[PDB]
Amino acid sequence: MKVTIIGASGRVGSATALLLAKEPFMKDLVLIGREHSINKLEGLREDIYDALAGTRSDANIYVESDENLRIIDESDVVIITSGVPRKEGMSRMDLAKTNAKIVGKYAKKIAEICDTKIFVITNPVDVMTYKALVDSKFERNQVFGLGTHLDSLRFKVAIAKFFGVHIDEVRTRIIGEHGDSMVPLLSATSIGGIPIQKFERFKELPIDEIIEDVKTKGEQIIRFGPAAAILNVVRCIVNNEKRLLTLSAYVDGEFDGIRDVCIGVPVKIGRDGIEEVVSIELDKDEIIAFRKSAEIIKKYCEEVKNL
Amino acid sequence: MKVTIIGASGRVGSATALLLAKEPFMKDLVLIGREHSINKLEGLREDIYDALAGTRSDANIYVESDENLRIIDESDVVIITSGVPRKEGMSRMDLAKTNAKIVGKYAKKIAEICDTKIFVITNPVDVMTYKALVDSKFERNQVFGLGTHLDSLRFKVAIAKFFGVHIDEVRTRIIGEHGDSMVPLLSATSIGGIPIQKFERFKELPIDEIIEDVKTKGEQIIRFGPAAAILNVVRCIVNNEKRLLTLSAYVDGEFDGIRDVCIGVPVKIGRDGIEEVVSIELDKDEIIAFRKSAEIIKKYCEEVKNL
Ligand SMILES: NC(=O)c1ccc[n+]([C@@H]2O[C@H](COP(=O)([O-])OP(=O)(O)OC[C@@H]3O[C@@H](n4cnc5c(N)ncnc54)[C@H](OP(=O)(O)O)[C@@H]3O)[C@@H](O)[C@H]2O)c1
Ligand SMILES: NC(=O)c1ccc[n+]([C@@H]2O[C@H](COP(=O)([O-])OP(=O)(O)OC[C@@H]3O[C@@H](n4cnc5c(N)ncnc54)[C@H](OP(=O)(O)O)[C@@H]3O)[C@@H](O)[C@H]2O)c1
Repeated sequence: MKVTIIGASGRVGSATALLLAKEPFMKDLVLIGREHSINKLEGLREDIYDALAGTRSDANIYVESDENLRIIDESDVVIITSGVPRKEGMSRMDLAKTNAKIVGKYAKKIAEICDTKIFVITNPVDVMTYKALVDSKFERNQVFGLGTHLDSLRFKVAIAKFFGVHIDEVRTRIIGEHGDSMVPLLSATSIGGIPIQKFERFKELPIDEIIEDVKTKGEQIIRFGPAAAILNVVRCIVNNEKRLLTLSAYVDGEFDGIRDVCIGVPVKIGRDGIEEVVSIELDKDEIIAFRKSAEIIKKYCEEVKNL
Repeated sequence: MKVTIIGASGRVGSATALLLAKEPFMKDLVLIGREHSINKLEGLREDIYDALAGTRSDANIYVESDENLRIIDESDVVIITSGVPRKEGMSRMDLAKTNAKIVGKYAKKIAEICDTKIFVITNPVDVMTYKALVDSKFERNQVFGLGTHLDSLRFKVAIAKFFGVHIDEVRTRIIGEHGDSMVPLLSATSIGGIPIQKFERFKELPIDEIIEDVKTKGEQIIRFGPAAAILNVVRCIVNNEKRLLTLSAYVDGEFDGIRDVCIGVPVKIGRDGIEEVVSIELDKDEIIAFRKSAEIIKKYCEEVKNL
């Protein structure tokens, strides 16, 4: 497999690089950064080679600037983590427009070289995925974003802890915006396969407290972080696993009254990327909240669309 | 951990012995058989020691006849696999009474030595678990049987195959008798956490064909067999995992209109054995079928109770 990471010089990009390099299916790993980052990337490559020393890995690591993307040709997946993180003093719209220009430029440049899958990590992820889809002109199954995948895993841990059951027995998910308008799907939450609604303890679940925790600490490491979540999706693709993850994907009516937007939703993932957006009936409160979330995201998409 | 297997000279007993010996938590493994089986058991112990050669395992393997069970003292769990298998030409009642005398004698002899947990594998498992509970006079959380645990795993594989999703995304179970009166719990079957009823494909699920397969091939190896299923439960106990498996356990009203019988049911398993029988509302057809199944089992229990 060949993977390119644009934004490898950053925190999440460098962590992801280290994890991917250790994978048996990894053949060619391309690390892209701006010209002023080459020295740092060369340092990262040496660190990776040291970590791989002793093993029989035959993976090649490349370091290149973003001036000429010829090197990304034939990549199975291109991960974009370039972008300015949560600014201490700025609005989400300024963040959206600022990163829209970064992700959009890379999406357009990638498409000039080859057809491939784009995995967007830069925030606001749902909006950046949409912008990447628009500027690349790729098919809807080829562009997606981390979305609420890690948020849903965090929620899983919280529920398992509350019921006192093994983590494996809990399957849940959060859809919508990877932000304050996320929607926990209690109608699609099972414990040992049993609907969570069928437990008397469900009545005492601190849903509000738990969600508050996911909204503010959702991108933090779980005592497993963003890097591990990204590897999870990459493995699902190269191994054609067919899992029903929750990622930022393009929707066009799968959920009545929701179209022309990218937003966290259940999808079946495989070697062909988003092989399908799984549409199911939601409960009254969930659909209302989901529409609300989609409306918030649609506004940002409309504002960065032409940038 | 210390485990005793009574019936280790048999097919499932010997396979289980081999698997358990390789576990890191295994300290003392006791193999019990009738006097005429000692040579075969000594041969099995040599085979196990050969398999363990090269590793740094510090497990001790003991071979003893069933004349003096002093050796089982302090066992964390005693697995009983002794019994006559499905006779080519005989009724289930004859099988029940015949094995009732075997399992019951061992349950009584074990209780004379120490208090411990008894894991019953001999068929009819639901009836043999009940007989072991009655003759040992142990608490209801200390005696249980494999039940429909492996049947439920087989059902899981069939459903995952039909929907074309990763095995991990499917959680289901079958309750009732480990026999022809088993009851698949579609109301407690989720795909990616989503109720199976919410999929359009659910309408075309060959439930009848699949169940027929589980009823006749349920004890066969899955391309994972009985031995692996037993290790699964043992690991759940020693590691206090808190999984919601489906085992043969004593029920006393957890499911309205069902008591004084051992039958496959959802239970939370931990270091203390059956820490609780999970009672939940079943759909109309499931409860009717479950009561039917319990009535069939109750008849056998009443007939072997005093043996
Ligand atoms: N969804 C999630 O779970 C999640 C988690 C963590 C982070 N993120 C997001 O992903 C992005 C990166 O996070 P981070 O913590 O890794 O930040 P960061 O490490 O401090 O830096 C990211 C890095 O951003 C690139 N960059 C910055 N401005 C650029 C520009 N104008 N043009 C091209 N590249 C530019 C950098 O390139 P140079 O070094 O070349 O300047 C560098 O690769 C952020 O938008 C953040 O919100 C999302
Ligand atoms: N629930 C499941 O998934 C499952 C799967 C497989 C088997 N089983 C059940 O477990 C039992 C064993 O199966 P199997 O295939 O292992 O049969 P088997 O191998 O051919 O023999 C079992 C062995 O049974 C013992 N035994 C037989 N008659 C005995 C008696 N009168 N007193 C004491 N021990 C006696 C044997 O002792 P000696 O060698 O000392 O004579 C020996 O340990 C059967 O009842 C079978 O139905 C259940």
